[PDB]
Amino acid sequence: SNAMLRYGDTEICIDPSESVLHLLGKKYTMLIISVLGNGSTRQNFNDIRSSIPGISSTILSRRIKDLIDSGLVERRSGQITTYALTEKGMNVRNSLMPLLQYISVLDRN
Amino acid sequence: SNAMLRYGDTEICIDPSESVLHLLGKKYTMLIISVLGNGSTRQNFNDIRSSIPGISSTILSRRIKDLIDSGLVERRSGQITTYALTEKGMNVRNSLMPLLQYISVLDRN
Repeated sequence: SNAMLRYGDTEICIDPSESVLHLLGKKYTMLIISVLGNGSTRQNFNDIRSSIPGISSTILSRRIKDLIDSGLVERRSGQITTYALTEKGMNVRNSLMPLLQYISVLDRN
Repeated sequence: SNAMLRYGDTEICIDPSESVLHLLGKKYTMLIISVLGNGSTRQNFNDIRSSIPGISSTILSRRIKDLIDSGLVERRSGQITTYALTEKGMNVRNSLMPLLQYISVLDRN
């Protein structure tokens, strides 16, 4: 059974028990997606962790795995190991930024 | 300390330890905001709960309180008790819908 959400002339169908929304909601996931689209270069694990105040290596690693499994992030193992958003991950980030922008406005009051 | 997220020519500042992002990420919160903007009439508690597969009364009540406290939802106590988004809650919903739309696309593969 699904939640049906009005969006203009359309309804969006989400299954709360099976949706990538679950992953997206877990602490840090939206921030990981957001930072992976910062700067000009693939980032290593330390770059990512340093960019998110307070995230543990364990949580970062667990979220990265779930993100790779969900097809939103990929790891490149070269002479260094780096991470980047896939086309799908970049699409998510694109829809995320206006939400985060407004959140920042709310956080100011 | 803050996460700084690139958004076009701007950077969005989010404090991961103090942001309404925390609430927004908790299970069901985005779905509660979304359903509160469905239909044509203020909804009662049962209307809301019935619209989100599997949410418990306890979780729904706890999220509604946090949403009221954060200024995104208000309760009207009249001959019946109903809930609606505030101007701020509707702004959140507005930024949320494209994200949820794309999530639904991802859920299909």
